Amino acid sequence: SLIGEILPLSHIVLDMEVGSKKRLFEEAGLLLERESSLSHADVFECLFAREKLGSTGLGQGVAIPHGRHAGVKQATGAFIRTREPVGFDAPDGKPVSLIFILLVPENATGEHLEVLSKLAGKFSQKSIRESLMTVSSAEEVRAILT
Repeated sequence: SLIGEILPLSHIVLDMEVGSKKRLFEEAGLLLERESSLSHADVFECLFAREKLGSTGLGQGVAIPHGRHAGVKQATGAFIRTREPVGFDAPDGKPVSLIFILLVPENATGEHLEVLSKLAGKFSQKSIRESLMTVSSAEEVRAILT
């Protein structure tokens, strides 16, 4: 529901050429920059402070990098489809091509676990991951993710 107001078409990338996970994270800071009240450097540190604890990869080419910060007052996200898979240090050893990033304010945690939990559910389905890997438009991506 709120996933829709959090993922506009302007926050979706369909064919990003990226070589490293570090690179992927830098590009994310840029996408979520300022519209989150934070500089891309701060958005980056926030996502990496968490990735530090361990890979946010869910297994099977999917991942959900995320972070919280007192400066964020409204949840915001983005979706990335890589041209080539990226070594994500995932739980099953396979690289990732589908990345959903989420930046949340530091307040309504419980509600956030909901968004993450629901998303993971969608990603656990083979046919959903297969669609996200073939659809041509960003609108199709949104339709599937919602």
